[PDB]
Amino acid sequence: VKKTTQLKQMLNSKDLEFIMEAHNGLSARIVQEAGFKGIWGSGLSVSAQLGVRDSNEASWTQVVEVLEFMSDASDVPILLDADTGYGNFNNARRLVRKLEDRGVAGACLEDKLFPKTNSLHDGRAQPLADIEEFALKIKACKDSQTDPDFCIVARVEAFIAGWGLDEALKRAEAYRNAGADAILMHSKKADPSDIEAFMKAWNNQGPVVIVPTKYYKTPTDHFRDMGVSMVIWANHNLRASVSAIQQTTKQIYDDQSLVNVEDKIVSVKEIFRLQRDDELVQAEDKYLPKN
Amino acid sequence: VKKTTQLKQMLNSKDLEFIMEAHNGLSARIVQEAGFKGIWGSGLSVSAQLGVRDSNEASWTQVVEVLEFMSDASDVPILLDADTGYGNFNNARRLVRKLEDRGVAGACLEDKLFPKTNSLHDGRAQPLADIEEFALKIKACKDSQTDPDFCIVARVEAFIAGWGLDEALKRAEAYRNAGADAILMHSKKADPSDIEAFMKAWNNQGPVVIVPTKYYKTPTDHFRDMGVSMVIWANHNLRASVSAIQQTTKQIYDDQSLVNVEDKIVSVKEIFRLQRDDELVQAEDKYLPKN
Amino acid sequence: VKKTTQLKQMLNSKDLEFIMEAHNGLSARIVQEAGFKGIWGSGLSVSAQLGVRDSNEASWTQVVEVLEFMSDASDVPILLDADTGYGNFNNARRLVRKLEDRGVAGACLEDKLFPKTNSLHDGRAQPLADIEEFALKIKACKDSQTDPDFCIVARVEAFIAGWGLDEALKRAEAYRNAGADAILMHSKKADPSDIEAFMKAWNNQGPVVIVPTKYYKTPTDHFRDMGVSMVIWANHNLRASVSAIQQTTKQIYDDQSLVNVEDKIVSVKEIFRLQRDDELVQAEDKYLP
Amino acid sequence: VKKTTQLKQMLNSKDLEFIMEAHNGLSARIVQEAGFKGIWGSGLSVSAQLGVRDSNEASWTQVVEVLEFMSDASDVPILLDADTGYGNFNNARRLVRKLEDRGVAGACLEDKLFPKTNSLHDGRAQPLADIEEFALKIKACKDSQTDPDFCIVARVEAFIAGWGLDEALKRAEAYRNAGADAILMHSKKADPSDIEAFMKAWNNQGPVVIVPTKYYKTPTDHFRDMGVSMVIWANHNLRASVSAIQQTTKQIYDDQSLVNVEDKIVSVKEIFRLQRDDELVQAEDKYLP
Ligand SMILES: O=C([O-])C(=O)[O-]
Ligand SMILES: O=C([O-])C(=O)[O-]
Ligand SMILES: O=C([O-])C(=O)[O-]
Ligand SMILES: O=C([O-])C(=O)[O-]
Ligand SMILES: [Mg+2]
Ligand SMILES: [Mg+2]
Ligand SMILES: [Mg+2]
Ligand SMILES: [Mg+2]
Repeated sequence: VKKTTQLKQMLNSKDLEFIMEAHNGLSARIVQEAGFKGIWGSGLSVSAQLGVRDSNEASWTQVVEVLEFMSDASDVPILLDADTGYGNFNNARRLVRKLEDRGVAGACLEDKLFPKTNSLHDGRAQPLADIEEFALKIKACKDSQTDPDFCIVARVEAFIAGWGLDEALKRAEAYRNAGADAILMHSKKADPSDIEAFMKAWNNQGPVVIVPTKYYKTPTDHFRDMGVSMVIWANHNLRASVSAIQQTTKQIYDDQSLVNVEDKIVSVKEIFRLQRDDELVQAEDKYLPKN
Repeated sequence: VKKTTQLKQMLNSKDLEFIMEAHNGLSARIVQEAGFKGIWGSGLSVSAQLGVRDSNEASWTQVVEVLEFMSDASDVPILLDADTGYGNFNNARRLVRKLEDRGVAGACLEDKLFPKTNSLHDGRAQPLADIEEFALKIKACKDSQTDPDFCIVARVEAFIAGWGLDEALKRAEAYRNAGADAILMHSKKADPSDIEAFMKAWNNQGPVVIVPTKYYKTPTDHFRDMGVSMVIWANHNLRASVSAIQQTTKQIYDDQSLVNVEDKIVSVKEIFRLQRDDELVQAEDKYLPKN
Repeated sequence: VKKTTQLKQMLNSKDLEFIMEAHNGLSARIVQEAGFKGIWGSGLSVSAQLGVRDSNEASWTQVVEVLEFMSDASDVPILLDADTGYGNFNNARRLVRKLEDRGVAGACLEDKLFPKTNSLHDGRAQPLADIEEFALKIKACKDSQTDPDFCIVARVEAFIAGWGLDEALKRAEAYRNAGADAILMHSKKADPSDIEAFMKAWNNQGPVVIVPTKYYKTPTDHFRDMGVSMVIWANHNLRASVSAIQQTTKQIYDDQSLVNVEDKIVSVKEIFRLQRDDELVQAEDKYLP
Repeated sequence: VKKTTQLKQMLNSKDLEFIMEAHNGLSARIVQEAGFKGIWGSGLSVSAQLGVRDSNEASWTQVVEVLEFMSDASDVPILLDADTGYGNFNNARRLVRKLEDRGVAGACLEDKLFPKTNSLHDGRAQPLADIEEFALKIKACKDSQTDPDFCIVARVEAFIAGWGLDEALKRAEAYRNAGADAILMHSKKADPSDIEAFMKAWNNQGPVVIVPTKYYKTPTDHFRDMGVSMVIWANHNLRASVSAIQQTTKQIYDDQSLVNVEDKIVSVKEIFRLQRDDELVQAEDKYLP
């Protein structure tokens, strides 16, 4: 069934669902083959892989293109981390159109200003979007959809910006009232206190998504206990990939030889396998003169 | 000094030089920080990361764009693996122009047909380009350069295609006579016999580059002994990166928790560090109203 | 209604249908407003507007992005002139999937080699693709489409390459048998004799498309009499735009004033209307708090 | 000679210089052939030709790729109309580095918010950027260029936004002090009174650029008398091209024939000449074995 429908069911299941980050077509295929039911198109990981910062440096179409290759390499839905929507309601609704066309399942937008600053920094400025304004941006995206199953997740940055539960709840309520398919409540505390607080006051008004990067020590069953609908593992493949490349590059640099890595890395045939080279081999058998 | 000049010196040093593969801006930065003096813009790794095959599926401008992000993230030269030049002499000379503009240091072109098939496959067809034709393609690229230090490496695929030393030498001689900055002699044997054979007959007519992926057991000092000018570690960061992502994704998938990977992967701050987030922090200090 | 279907109906209709060249989003929208039921995404015109040659210099993705903007600005189908398919069957089938996703209604592939040379050149070598290979490339595109109505037009360049009816017919038959939704029979003659001979020998095996650029004085009812399914007006909007820009630029350059061009060009409000600025105005009243 | 230098000489010259709007590689090459010494990479015209609005819908990289093709097709400098810089100082400085790499000679940034609205609209809100912030954005672009001759033009939208000379002058002075190579003072009046008043109060602090679109009946020598350094013909080639396409399409649509357009548009050989096909012919004799 449609990737959009797959993601919507997930956001709406009372069951706790999990999406894993991917940041390129290769990693999207890997996450798929692992069994994950959804993919998180991480804004940080996509910017990082390109070698730029997570501050809207690469253009929205450069992001979308990375996402197109990812969509093509995967059968499970991708929820794009669309930052603040790359501009106003009009830039956001144009983004949704391009997203739908590429097979991307949903877009997550955070209530800050363009260009944004990664939520994980401390001390940095985290100005928030006006509430009525942001809600209308959420509504324009929903209003503008062609496929009714496409998802719009509204990310509340109130705790991240030093505001309280009061603000967090007003904005979550507003975004939900504007048609958001789920609310992503964010927090950068090493514990889940902001989340516990929010979930308690929310009174299960709608599905809630969380990103436990900072409070990763919290047992997952606690999230189930709170009634969270989905958890996003945000940037670990990007992070694992950097450890590997630094370790590998240093070893080859030091040895001036491949002997100490050849057996610690996937083979060339595994690469060809993940690129689905065999399919092409079938196709050439069928579409090229035998002689 | 120019990245082009840096690469040219390397190809011309009698000293054995080493370039390491990178396939995105993040990995190009990592290879740089490791001490490598050059980067191999692997056609396989760039296609693989995008989730496609190494058969000219992504367009040449999609490849060039990945390469632009890589160039921007690095101070050392990048030698692009330009497949067969993405078409005829005209498609190749247009490519050189775009390459020079992006700060890419050189392009390597192999003597096969567009679209190509990865040299590492066995049994697959590996038709070779006509010799006079290919040589003229090499000359048009050199002829068409603006920066005289830009490098054109001619990759001979004769051994790869099942031909002998005789063919390999005629084509190497032709490509060198056409102005190539070095000849990349290829082989997929688990030993360096084709290379030993070629080096013996070449009589050090010009610089020779090799890719020891398949005969990786050969001691590097043997290459020095043969008078090889450069060695290319072709696809190991891509390969290390896939092992890491598969391992990481499987662990999180199984645990439904981050506990068993958080300490096995680079931190978020290391990510911010490789994106040079601090530079931006300086810049905002300088270009944004304090209040 | 659906673009691929609209284009497939036109190729299959008994009546002579017409599509007009557009080369950017603006020209596609003008073509639609004029009433044309389809657009020819001219390779010559897309390459020319970019300032490059009709020699596969711009990549296939740069062509596809121009086409995406064109598709976004129109409701009628666009038939892309996809040269030789930008490489082999695999390059063609990847292109078909991207075109379907961007809303393009079909692709037209010609039986020459990558990179190609424009058909209108006199004396330029026009090496033809092997018949079997090209027919397998057509079948590949057909086998790979996900919209059953997406069309694939196979263009025969035999007459263009200096060959005869024999070659042209063998080629057209192979491609049709491969599954082409229509055959584009090409000729650079100032008369329609190559087309007449082909139409006679064809026995109406399937829909035929033609491009009267060089034999334009031929009365259009004659094409109808021949059973021709579609005519393409191939590069006239591009050519008209160059005349217009060349004139306006010269005028302003000479006068160092706009007084003599201001009354001869459309108003800025017309540009806004063509850009659909009123739709933004309506969205802004809903969504700008 | 070098494009950035050529553009910097024009801004600094005492004489009234002129640049003409181009919106794609083809129009840039025509503009150059006409003799113009520089090109205005119009935001309105680039967006319009794509079929989208002048509201930062196309991304900044899509605009930059149109500009790259334009730059590749011309020897004279292009001044890009870069709207508000496509975001904050960081988005502007990244854009400057890409423009330098693609051969673009300079950027023109206006003191409004991202995403912007075209200045010519009547009644549309035109919220201005904070003076200090915008001045720091200009300084950032200046601090970040690697070619010292690359130009940065700061556009003052005060009059456009409904403000007075006071606001317009404070803004122009801040930006100039920030390092702008020239100030573009804008007005949508049918007369040049806003420009006259500004020029009087300016005391020739630095080069001023103007865009006479709405006050075009003003005699050009009057701008010279005012000490104006450069005039931009902002959207006339785009507007001329729409008139031409609209006419040609209608004609062909009505006639279902090319006989009445064939004699009114440039030849296919002219398109080849503009594409520089003869250069390919010369390369093919050297390099095609
Ligand atoms: O960018 C990301 O991964 C995020 O915001 O979670
Ligand atoms: O693509 C590659 O890495 C190669 O050819 O070595
Ligand atoms: O490019 C074109 O317009 C053609 O081939 O007809
Ligand atoms: O977009 C344009 O042409 C302008 O602002 O002048
Ligand atoms: Mg993010
Ligand atoms: Mg390769
Ligand atoms: Mg064509
Ligand atoms: Mg503008």
